[PDB]
Amino acid sequence: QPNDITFFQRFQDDILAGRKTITIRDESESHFKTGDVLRVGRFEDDGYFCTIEVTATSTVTLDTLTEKHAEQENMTLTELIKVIADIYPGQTQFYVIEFKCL
Ligand SMILES: [Ca+2]
Repeated sequence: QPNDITFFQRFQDDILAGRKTITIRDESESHFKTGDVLRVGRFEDDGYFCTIEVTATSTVTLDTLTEKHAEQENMTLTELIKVIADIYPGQTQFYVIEFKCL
């Protein structure tokens, strides 16, 4: 059973505990959609750790990321923008995937 999506393992505990319920991705992962059931692995070792159900998707830009996006990331907004500047340098167009761990 291959993984459909991966996360940095520093997110694993937040996802399993339900503290992190969205992910913000670039055009590479814009194909996920409400109702998808996805096997999730760690980015570093591809260890499966959960199956998620996508509950909502939306587009977002750097300048329209909100406090509520940050809360759903278990982050402050300033922290979230810094994460995005590191993982998606120079990018401004993103896609929000909201999910629940099954
Ligand atoms: Ca940084």
